[PDB]
Amino acid sequence: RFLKVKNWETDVVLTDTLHLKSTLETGCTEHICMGSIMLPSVATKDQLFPLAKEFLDQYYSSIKRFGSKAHMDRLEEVNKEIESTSTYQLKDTELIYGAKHAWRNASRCVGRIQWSKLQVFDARDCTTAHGMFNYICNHVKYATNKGNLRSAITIFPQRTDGKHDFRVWNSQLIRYAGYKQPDGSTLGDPANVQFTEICIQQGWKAPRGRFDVLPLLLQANGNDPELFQIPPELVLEVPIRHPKFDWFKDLGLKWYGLPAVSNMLLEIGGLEFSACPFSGWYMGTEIGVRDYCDNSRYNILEEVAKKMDLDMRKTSSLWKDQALVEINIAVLYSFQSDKVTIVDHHSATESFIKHMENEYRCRGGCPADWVWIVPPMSGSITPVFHQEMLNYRLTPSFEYQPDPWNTHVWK
Ligand code: HEM
Ligand SMILES: CNCc1cncc(-c2cc(C)cc(N)n2)c1
Ligand SMILES: C[C@H](O)[C@H](O)[C@H]1CNc2nc(N)[nH]c(=O)c2N1
Ligand SMILES: [Zn+2]
Repeated sequence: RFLKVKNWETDVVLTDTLHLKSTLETGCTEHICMGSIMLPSVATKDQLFPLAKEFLDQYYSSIKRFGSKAHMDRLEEVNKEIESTSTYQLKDTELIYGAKHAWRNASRCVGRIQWSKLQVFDARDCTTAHGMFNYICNHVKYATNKGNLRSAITIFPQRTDGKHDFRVWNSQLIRYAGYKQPDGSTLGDPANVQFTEICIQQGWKAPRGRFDVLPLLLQANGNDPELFQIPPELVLEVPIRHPKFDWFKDLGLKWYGLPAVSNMLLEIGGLEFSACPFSGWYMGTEIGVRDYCDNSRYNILEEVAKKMDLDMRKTSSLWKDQALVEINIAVLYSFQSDKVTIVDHHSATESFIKHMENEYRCRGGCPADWVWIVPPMSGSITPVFHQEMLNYRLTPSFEYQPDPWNTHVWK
């Protein structure tokens, strides 16, 4: 009931009691484990006060004023507003606390050592998609900070009825376009081929190339979404060159500096923020391994093996592995030489072990998804591979949510 997690590289053990505060369900049962299932499984007023109370209790606990006068009054105050409105509004302080802890609780995030350094942009006074575009542009410019990337989150108005939803239809604020081809293949990013087509459906004029930044599709107050182009001076990009292979430039690769997830749902005190784009900085492997070498993404192991002079006939020549490493030395070196913040998977996973230590000490645990924390290359030479991790669902949290075009009642 007060479980132990072991590290099998250092023999360090830590005791988790934080999982006791866990509320939501994981997908696993006593007889089945779903730890590798990617996305395992209107809100009313009865359900809403426990969530408000549970959240307010931990917020007031956090400012070292649990159960004080200000707490019990805000408790009463929010209850009265859940009577009056069948919902309620967060204080600016509560919104920042909730957002920061939604990140802190993100068990799939290897970057949470930074969780308390999050810039929260309150966009709950937004009303149109144009306002969203403007808030998002300010977010992009801020979080980029000329390459000295700064983590940030912009929080659009909370869901009310359900048919009035603020949504960023993009899965990330900055993604490259994906166009299928007349010969059945794909240019750009195959992940975004549907979304690239939805933008064309809503009128986007596509410069059908590779690294064509997509336009924002922003839905405000449940209205049909509208297209907006992020001013290209706001989209910082890193040309990928290798520090050894001067044929790397001829590959002609580049990636954007700002990883900014825009399709998830922020839950705070039972309130649901359907549009809450949030950004940090990249870990090299996200670009160099997944974005570039996933079979259904850019799929570049092909050419990088070629220009390196590698035996590609035999599977066991590990030509794939060898070209994969050069690609990630190149992503890293390109970002570093440009002063664009990036972290390598060794430094990032070392910090997460350190972060885990701090969480178990001053918090009693750290929910963690091994399947997602372990980097997608060189897993066992990073320390998180050898670290047992308990996964559980704390709130405030970031949740997945349906793609908007599957759910939206158009017009
Ligand atoms: C500051 C530097 C950060 C680093 C190095 C980092 C690193 C990562 C990485 C590598 C992933 C895996 C993404 C994937 O494999 O698709 C991830 C997931 C995630 N990150 Fe962090 N991140 C950072 C900032 C943030 C911030 C600012 C937030 C929220 C405020 C956040 C919340 C999340 C969430 C919710 C996920 C899992 C959702 C998903 O992508 O499926 N991260 N992070
Ligand atoms: C399913 N996850 C989507 C995704 C794709 N690319 C990048 C990220 C990401 C997001 C953030 C905040 C930081 C980071 N270092 N990376 C998330
Ligand atoms: C099947 C498996 O759950 C799925 O491929 C997961 C594995 N671990 C991952 N880990 C990260 N960081 N990102 C991912 O997209 C995935 N995909
Ligand atoms: Zn399990």
